[PDB]
Amino acid sequence: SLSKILIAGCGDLGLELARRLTAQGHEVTGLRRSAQPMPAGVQTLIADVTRPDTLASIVHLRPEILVYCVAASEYSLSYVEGLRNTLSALEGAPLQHVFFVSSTGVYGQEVEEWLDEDTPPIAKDFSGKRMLEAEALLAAYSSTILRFSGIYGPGRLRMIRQAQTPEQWPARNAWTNRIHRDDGAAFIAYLIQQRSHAVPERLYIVTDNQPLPVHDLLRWLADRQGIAYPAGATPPVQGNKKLSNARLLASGYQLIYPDYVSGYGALLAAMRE
Repeated sequence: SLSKILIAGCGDLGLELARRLTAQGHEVTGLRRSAQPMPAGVQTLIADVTRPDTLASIVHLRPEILVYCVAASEYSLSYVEGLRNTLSALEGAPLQHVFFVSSTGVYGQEVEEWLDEDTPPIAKDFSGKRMLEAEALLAAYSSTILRFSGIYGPGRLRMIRQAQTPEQWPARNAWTNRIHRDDGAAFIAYLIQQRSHAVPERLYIVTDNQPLPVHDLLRWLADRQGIAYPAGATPPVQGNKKLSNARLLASGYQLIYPDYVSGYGALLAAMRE
């Protein structure tokens, strides 16, 4: 039978993942907070991953797959706690794999280089350190850590809005890395479809094909929205890093939005009604 899936964390990524997995025939349940309204038709329960006493029901779901999105939502208190509590509460479930949504922010090194999963991350802030601490736990589990770059998509249109106001553009012209919400969800669904037969890797960077300096993205977005700014050189390109998605491409997954031109092209078209 198709694997039963528990998605812990029902933000936009978890909801889009649930939609795809349900369409493919899986039994999917989410774990959300009470202040998080759900769209009609999604199956969830309310619990608090930081409070073990609210997690006593989840083992009855008997998931074969856990997708844990909470630490990623938290990234955007300790993160490892919530994951530890959730795994402990699943003692007794027929759990075969854990997919953990992490962040490329764990790569705190700033380099004018391409980094990949072989590059050791040097965390430079509390969020990165907490994320690597949450990751570390999974060493004993059959698992895949997914370090997502910056998610964009419906309801994550900050770059589109910022592009409308060139006086508010950042002084530093750093590299930016992104993944569209629907590719992040579809890649996890793809790995779930593959898990039984093409065993997933323990770690992927989940990012699209084209990092770019933030000013190039802002100008491209400004150009397509009729936003005026002065012609001329952008600030020197410096800061952050470039992230390679070579391993994601080698899995056979096909990006829906290979680069910002495709993804932001679609979002501009949709927001216009």
